[PDB]
Amino acid sequence: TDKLTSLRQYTTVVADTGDIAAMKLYQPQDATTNPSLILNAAQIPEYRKLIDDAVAWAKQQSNDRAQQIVDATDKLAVNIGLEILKLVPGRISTEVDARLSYDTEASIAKAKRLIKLYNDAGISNDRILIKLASTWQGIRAAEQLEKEGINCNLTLLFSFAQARACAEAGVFLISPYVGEILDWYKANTDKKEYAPAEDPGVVSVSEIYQYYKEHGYETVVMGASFRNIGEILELAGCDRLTIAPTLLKELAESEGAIERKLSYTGEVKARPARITESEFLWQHNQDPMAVDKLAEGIRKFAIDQEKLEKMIGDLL
Repeated sequence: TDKLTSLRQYTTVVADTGDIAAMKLYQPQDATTNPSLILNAAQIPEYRKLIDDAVAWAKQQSNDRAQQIVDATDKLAVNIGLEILKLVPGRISTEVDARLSYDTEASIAKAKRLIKLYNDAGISNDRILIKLASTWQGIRAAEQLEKEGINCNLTLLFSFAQARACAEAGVFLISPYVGEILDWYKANTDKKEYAPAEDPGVVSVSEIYQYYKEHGYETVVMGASFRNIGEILELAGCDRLTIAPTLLKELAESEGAIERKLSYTGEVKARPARITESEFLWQHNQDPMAVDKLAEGIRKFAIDQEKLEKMIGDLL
């Protein structure tokens, strides 16, 4: 057998790409996009139809250039999601404009707007995850959105504070990061070689998974962002794992069954009082890796948003 097939016994496999070609090749349960992958996917010549559709659609909403840019960029990301939904039986994750990350009300509105576009194309909410950065503001947006029947994927999750607050908000899914935590440690410590079980992104996701199962939380744990297949196999058992095509290819080409690494066989323990905002801020900011990587990820995705708008502006 091969390591991809073996992994699927323990973990739901999700493809982290806007490339529909990968969905046919790997046949994942779900798919995830983010603003960088939408920008990359938007630049593939074969996707020009989706852009053109998005723009034509945008042009039939308003006569305002600034608004058309918004409508077209939203619609393009949803258009990509619809193509993926034709080829995957589960969820598509679509991420809000990252410039909204510290704004709860704007994030709630933007999530409702994307849900509306998806519903207008005949997709129910049970096939969509709206992706929001796991800042306090995004977590509060998610708590409200779930109550309104909108399922969320809380992403760029780096600190335990973030993990706990997402669990207590009752979010449908978390995407705790792995590879970018490895990046931070190599960059900020002497040690630049880790065995899989000591990879600090692996440690983080493993700890979060235990805290989640230990307290009976229903939020799905989906490890995300990988540097190597060693990291993935060390997280076999994770509810879901979203994996880039390059690493899906390496798993599929690797021979030999793997063991399940991540389990919780135990009692549902009682939950603490909920973390307050002040406690969350203290605790997140105790973690210098999370301080850096949350802020950075939001910055980079906002830049991708701006580039997408520059492309769309050039087509209006």
